[PDB]
Amino acid sequence: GSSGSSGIKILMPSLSPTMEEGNIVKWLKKEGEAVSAGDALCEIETDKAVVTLDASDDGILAKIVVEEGSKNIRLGSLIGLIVEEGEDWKHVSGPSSG
Repeated sequence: GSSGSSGIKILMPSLSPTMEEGNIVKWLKKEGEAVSAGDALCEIETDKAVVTLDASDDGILAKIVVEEGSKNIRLGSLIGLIVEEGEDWKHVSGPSSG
């Protein structure tokens, strides 16, 4: 089949200076909601302390790969994708765009 897309994959940031993994306590955003750089997305758990995952870019919470409650979230792990505000996060389709 065929299905191309271009979104923003969210990978576990190196919140800590020497962190091997994290733990999403609770998502501060929901799927379909907008996102703004700086704003808190979710709470990342770390040995150091309780840190929060801030948005690096502004977009719509396409989906959430890793939901809250997960523990031991190594780095470079997709926890959710973002979609340019407007884009049919749910599912795009029609004459234009796909």
